[PDB]
Amino acid sequence: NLSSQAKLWNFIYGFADSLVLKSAVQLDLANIIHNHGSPMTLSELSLHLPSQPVNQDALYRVLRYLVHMKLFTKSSIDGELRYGLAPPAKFLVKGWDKCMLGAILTITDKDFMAPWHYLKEGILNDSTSTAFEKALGTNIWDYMAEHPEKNQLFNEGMANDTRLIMSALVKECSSMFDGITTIVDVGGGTGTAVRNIAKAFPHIKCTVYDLPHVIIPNADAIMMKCILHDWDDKECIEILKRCKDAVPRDGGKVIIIDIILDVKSEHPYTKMRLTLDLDMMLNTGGKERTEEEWKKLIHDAGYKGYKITHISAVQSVIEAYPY
Amino acid sequence: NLSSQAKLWNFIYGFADSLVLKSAVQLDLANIIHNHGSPMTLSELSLHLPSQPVNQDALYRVLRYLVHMKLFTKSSIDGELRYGLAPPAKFLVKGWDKCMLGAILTITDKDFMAPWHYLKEGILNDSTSTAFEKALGTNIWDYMAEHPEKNQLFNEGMANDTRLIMSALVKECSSMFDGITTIVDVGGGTGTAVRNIAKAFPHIKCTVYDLPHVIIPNADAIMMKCILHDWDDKECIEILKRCKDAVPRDGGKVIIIDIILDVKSEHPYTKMRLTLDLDMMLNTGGKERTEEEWKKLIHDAGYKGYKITHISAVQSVIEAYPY
Ligand SMILES: [K+]
Repeated sequence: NLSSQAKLWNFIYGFADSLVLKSAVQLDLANIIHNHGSPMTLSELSLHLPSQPVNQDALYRVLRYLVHMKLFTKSSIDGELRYGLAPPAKFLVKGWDKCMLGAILTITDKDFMAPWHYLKEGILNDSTSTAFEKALGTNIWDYMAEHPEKNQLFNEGMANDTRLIMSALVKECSSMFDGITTIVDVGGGTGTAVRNIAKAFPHIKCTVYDLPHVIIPNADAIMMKCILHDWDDKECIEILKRCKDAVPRDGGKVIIIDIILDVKSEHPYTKMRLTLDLDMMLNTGGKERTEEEWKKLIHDAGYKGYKITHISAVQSVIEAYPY
Repeated sequence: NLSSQAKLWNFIYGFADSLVLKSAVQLDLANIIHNHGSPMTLSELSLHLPSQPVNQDALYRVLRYLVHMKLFTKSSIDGELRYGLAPPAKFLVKGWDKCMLGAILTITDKDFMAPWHYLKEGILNDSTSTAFEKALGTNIWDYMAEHPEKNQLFNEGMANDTRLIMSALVKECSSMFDGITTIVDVGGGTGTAVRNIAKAFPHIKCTVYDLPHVIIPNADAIMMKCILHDWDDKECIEILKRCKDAVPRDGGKVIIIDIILDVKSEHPYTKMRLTLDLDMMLNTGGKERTEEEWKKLIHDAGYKGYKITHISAVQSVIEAYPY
């Protein structure tokens, strides 16, 4: 009756998955194999590696792990053992929008895992520093500046997540813009994000309004893409109150894009949605809300109701109705 | 069709499981709740914590994660939200042989996870240092000396694993000693381990023989408990050849206790067995062998055959037959 003990053992070693995968991305194993067009032997794979000579044995023991994770395949072809890609590894190949290689390099950076070791000090009072600041002795801004590459990759990461979010929005939720002729994108900075809407719906005038902050505009609809999960309840309701007055009684609305935590859910992203919240707490200081918490914010903002639409992304869409 | 992408996302964040669990052990959440005898509210649990005041919100968000991991329970009792222990958390309670709290504190120590960030340099040649030495700038011996507590816990850990191994051995595999009247425990140091055999089978004379090493004896059977996974093939076969000559043609045998890697296995410990091998490679420099590799060692030692017995432990038992 030891499946119980095994769950826990596997939870203890959950980091081994992260870090084996990290090495596979670092060594770019999946691309190399796909770019090869045919499954590669140990020595063939070895010779494609950045530096030489390679420790075949270490490479073999890591492959065995990747293969057991079911990300890579091991197959006997002729008298040779050849390694291919199991289906999940398509996200380990370059040259398509869902490539996760950057995400991986970022998330599994030793320094970016570091703050997760201060979960206990997050809970016990010592302090006002973020777990990040406690583990690295600087704030992220500073950190990113002193690590411009990590920063560049990180920005490209965020830019790419916005394309994917925006794209699922216009494609999956286009009906949400029916009747709309103007939209204000709050926190849309440059306007790259809203531009997806202007492009898909040329009949809609898209305005960006960033909020002053320390280091309104009228429309049929207001949009907030991943804004609110940064603001606490006070700010969220105020902004949500400004938005009410900015959109028309007759049909106006606010479209919110953010994670909806639902722990009682069997959706595959449930776990990751939870993880993003602890990550929020460790780094930014925001949180991800449950539907009940969204309900209450909206209710406390004087709104009539809301409708949640699920999309092919971590985040969800909340159409919040002011009148 | 995104279960594929979710596996990978969950693999990326596999470390979050390790580190949330780490905080739960650090805060000793499970014991406290069990010692309370009844499920506790946030504030009740908070007041039992080492230092004060506690960040209720951080504690709540970590609990939610633990509860989603199905280690803890969340239940509404009266008008209060109360947290209990899901079955896997029994291993998070003190006072029984299978308590895993020490294991957890050890394995999830930031410094002991550190070497897993050097998997890529394990593969690429720079160097002769262990991943451990590369991440901490010292060897373990030194390290342990400068961290006597971590060392004490670690030793107690190894001592406890030997009790459990030995105990499963005499209880599950007692028939393996039938007919045996003498046994030599190679690498049994003090003799604590073999003493389990002397105690269970008083009719057996138990000798310890440690091997000289830098910083034989005759018996019906020889025993090697977790010796061989440290020696490479050369040494393994030599030792296995000495053992042949030390035990009788008529029934003599060598009993090996060590992990048998079997990647094509649905046994719950398969993953962890793999993980222990990468851990070996990162720290000690040994490896864990597949049955085929054991077969070949034994075959190359001139043995007739072997029999594998599975026991309730990570390791397995190989009776290797010399004649
Ligand atoms: K780490």
